[PDB]
Amino acid sequence: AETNEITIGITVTTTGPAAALGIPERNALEFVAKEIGGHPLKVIVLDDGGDPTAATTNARRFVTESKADVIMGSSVTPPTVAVSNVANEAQVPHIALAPLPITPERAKWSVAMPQPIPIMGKVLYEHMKKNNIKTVGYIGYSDSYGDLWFNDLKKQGEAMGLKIVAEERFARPDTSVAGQVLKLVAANPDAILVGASGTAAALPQTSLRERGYKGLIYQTHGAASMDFIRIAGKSAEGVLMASGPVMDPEGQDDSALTKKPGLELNTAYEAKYGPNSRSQFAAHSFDAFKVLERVVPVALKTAKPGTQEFREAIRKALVSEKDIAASQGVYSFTETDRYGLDDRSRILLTVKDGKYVMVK
Ligand SMILES: O=C(O)/C=C/c1ccc(O)c(O)c1
Repeated sequence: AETNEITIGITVTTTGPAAALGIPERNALEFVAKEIGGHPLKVIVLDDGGDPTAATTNARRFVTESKADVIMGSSVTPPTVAVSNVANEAQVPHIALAPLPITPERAKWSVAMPQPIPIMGKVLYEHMKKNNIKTVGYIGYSDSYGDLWFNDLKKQGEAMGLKIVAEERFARPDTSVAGQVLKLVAANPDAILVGASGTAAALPQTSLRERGYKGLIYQTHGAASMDFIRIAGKSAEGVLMASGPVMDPEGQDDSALTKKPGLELNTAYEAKYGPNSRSQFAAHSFDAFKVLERVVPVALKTAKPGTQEFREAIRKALVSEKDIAASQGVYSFTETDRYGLDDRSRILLTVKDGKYVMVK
């Protein structure tokens, strides 16, 4: 088994609540390379509905039925963890499209495109300090994503002089967070960090304001699309939100390596879907292909697509190829840094009169 095409399996969430993340990821595939080194790319896209069991099945199908050289996904963290388990057992390179906890068992075959939590937390906690915030409450998912954030707030947050005074959790599918909001408003912190994503991110935003909270609200990069503003409406005003720089390529210097790729994606996306349809999420799948454009030609020098040797050559190329410019950042993976990002990979956003504005 050795082939002319390079086979890429993608599992993303295009049904259910997390479709707010996976649909732009799928849509961005219209604008990525169709061939690398003259080899056509065979891209198989499967929905997982956000479910780790479905993601596990899809990922294994890509290995066994499709003989994939690279697997990508998923849209949210629990199925992403599942994909990483399969990829590490099968020895297939995996580009994660949601943040996930890198452990030793996942590090060999997995890299991640979204900004790591600590890089995003740093920009949020610094703004807190600069705005005279001393006490902070947290509301987030009762799963690995909500844990990543809470654990960072506690470690980074306390170390630069923030006090956590309240912690509440909710489940992704929950339609109400009334109970949690009552306890947060009762604690009355200066600021609240919401550890959520997509549509669910807007539920604490609206409930907190409707319940009369008047402190600062901070949101994570999981919330970084126009849909958050659509859902939260006036309650989104003054929110502070971590995002990738693809949200504002126009505001970047021509010397930013992120600028040309951001403009390429946004011009394509917004030509089809309209002004200000850009998102954090479209950029991740687009950027995964930018990485492949760098690493696949290296692997082609020494190995045939469809072979374990090719999979191994991609794995080694991910670490040997430095400074891969993409829309969301400049990636330099190492054997221990599976995200490969630095300060060029984030900006801080606020919302003013219903639009995103960069906090300068
Ligand atoms: O819901 C989650 O599990 C996290 C989702 C998430 C968070 C940050 C990103 O950049 C992204 O594409 C997805």
